[PDB]
Amino acid sequence: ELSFGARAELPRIHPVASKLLRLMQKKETNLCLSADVSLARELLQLADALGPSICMLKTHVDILNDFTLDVMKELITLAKCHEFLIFEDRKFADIGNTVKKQYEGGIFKIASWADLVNAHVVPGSGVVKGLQEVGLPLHRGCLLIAEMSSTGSLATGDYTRAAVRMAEEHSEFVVGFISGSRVSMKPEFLHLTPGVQLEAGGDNLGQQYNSPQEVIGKRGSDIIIVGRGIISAADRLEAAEMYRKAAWEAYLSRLG
Amino acid sequence: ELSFGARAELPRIHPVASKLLRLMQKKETNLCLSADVSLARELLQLADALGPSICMLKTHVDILNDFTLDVMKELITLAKCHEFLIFEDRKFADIGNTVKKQYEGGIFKIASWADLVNAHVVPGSGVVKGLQEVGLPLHRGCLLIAEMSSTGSLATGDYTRAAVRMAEEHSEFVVGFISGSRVSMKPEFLHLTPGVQLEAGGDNLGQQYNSPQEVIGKRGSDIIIVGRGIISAADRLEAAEMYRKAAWEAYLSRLG
Ligand SMILES: NC(=S)c1cc(=O)[nH]c(=O)n1[C@@H]1O[C@H](COP(=O)(O)O)[C@@H](O)[C@H]1O
Ligand SMILES: NC(=S)c1cc(=O)[nH]c(=O)n1[C@@H]1O[C@H](COP(=O)(O)O)[C@@H](O)[C@H]1O
Ligand code: PRO
Ligand code: PRO
Repeated sequence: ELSFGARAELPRIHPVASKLLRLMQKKETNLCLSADVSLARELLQLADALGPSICMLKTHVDILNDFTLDVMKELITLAKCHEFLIFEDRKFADIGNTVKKQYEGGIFKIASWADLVNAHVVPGSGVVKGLQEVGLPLHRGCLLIAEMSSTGSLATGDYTRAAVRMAEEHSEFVVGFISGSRVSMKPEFLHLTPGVQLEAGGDNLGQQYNSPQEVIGKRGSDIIIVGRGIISAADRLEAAEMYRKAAWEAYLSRLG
Repeated sequence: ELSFGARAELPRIHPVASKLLRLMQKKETNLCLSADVSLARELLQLADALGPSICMLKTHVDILNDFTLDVMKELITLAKCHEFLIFEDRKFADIGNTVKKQYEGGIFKIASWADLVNAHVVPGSGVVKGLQEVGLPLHRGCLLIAEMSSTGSLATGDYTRAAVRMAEEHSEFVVGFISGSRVSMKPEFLHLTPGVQLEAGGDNLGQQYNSPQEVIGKRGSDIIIVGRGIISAADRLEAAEMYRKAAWEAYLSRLG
């Protein structure tokens, strides 16, 4: 097993994965903030204050009540200042012809500001081929949803294996996974894991939580994605630091 | 097998399904236009001209370059005038807590104007439970994606069976499926089938086409969803009429 800094230099590394792995190693963070907020001001205040603690900020542009492209300009300024990537959690999930238009166009112009997006693999590889027609010219990357954290997830067994094959066959654009565990044996791929809290439990709508130690240390993932464990806390900076230190130490201990 | 008009009266029918089945029978149309356009003016001009020919207009609000809620007000006026439902093809596809916010909120306020939305079943039943917390109070309906038209689709076998079970267990909100065929034996559920053209073929990004006769007549679906077969034609009204007559006669012949 290689450090994040060494993985950043692998021959087959994607440039977006390399940038991410280098800033993870530099900043000692493998935390992705899930900024599930409805106000641009709260999104930007979280990005500014927590930027030093995170490798990545995951957005849901479609729940911002006051989305504009200027908000995303201000977010990019903070991402460059504090050195983190922007990941729009769009879950592209249809035929290639449709997702190509959804990625480039409409009011959000996601490809113009998102370093990373994700896709469900259920439509077959056309979902990746369509996105890559927009994303490759713009030097973007994509994550494939290989496993899900929620009760009754169908992203298991042969579905997960199909996601891994699709990623490994589209390595010029696919840089990793949303997963609960290491699913690819190839170190060039990032594993990002949502469904993470320090305390045991879940929510009222099928979310299930595992700890940073469990998902980074035992399950071999690279990055934790944390929403409410941070966002609902009073001091979101302290909460982000607790999650960062948990995920980072779990990574160091596994690396040995 | 019951006519659309008789299915509209079934004891367990959802009110949105009943409204749809009644206007299908009244207008002799089982055609859903896939209005995959980037200009509000083109969306509204298609909705006005093709409204009499369609039971439903399927939107992708996120590819409209000039989306506003006023555009959706104008679309509702046309839907009421010409009697068709509005189906936003949002493909909700995450944990219940997230999709609840995506359905109600952000710039699109989808629940405020969409009679129908759809969801992928990959997250497990929490995707339906989250959407229904917004959709049930607003008397809306949902379609579950049980099969997909594209090459390499993973919506097969046990995945399709899980979608059918999830629909049948959430009948207060789920009114049917996106599928290639009849997948539920319960006549209260609608089957809507995309990947439809009069001519054989596909696209360059994994879309595959079957004819209205094949999917309504042989595969037992209720409604065809047609995009480019209409949208790319010079005379979109004539094209819509050809697809309407094809789907309607296939339905009549199967009913006997
Ligand atoms: N789309 C992805 S990254 C995803 C996949 C998954 O399996 N489980 C997921 O919780 N997520 C997302 O991660 C976030 C988890 O938030 P929280 O439960 O920590 O508050 C949320 O935005 C959800 O949409
Ligand atoms: N999301 C759904 S309804 C879907 C599921 C599926 O399996 N195949 C799909 O083509 N669709 C959608 O139907 C439309 C087909 O357009 P066309 O190929 O007729 O031009 C398009 O908007 C696509 O996103
Ligand atoms: O010097 C560095 O940071 C990188 C890490 C692995 C080797 N070179
Ligand atoms: O009269 C009608 O239109 C409906 C159709 C089935 C029975 N009643």
